[PDB]
Amino acid sequence: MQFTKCELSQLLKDIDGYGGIALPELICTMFHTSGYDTQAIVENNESTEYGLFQISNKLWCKSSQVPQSRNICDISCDKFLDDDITDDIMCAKKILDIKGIDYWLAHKALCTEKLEQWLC
Ligand SMILES: [Ca+2]
Repeated sequence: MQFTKCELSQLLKDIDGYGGIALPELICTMFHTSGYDTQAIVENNESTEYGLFQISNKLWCKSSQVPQSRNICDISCDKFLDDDITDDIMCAKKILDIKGIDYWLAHKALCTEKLEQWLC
């Protein structure tokens, strides 16, 4: 599923403030990693990040690439490529509670200040 920035801002209204993340920070990361496409994948040599929230199989979900993964979200990574971002949000909240905003922002400085362009 492909979303617009406004569609997605409405679906994610609830996660705003969760664990200290701001919705526009999220939308910034999403624009750059998926173009708001729930089927996006970003590959690294060892691991892969899936879907809108770019959730890694290194730790967070089960995938044949990384059979040793801790699978902290107790879910197949395939669920992060479907059209239902509900499970993705569940796992992103776990990420926020365990790792925090750094998961998305530590290496995406542009999405940590001057964020007016991400408002609907
Ligand atoms: Ca999903």
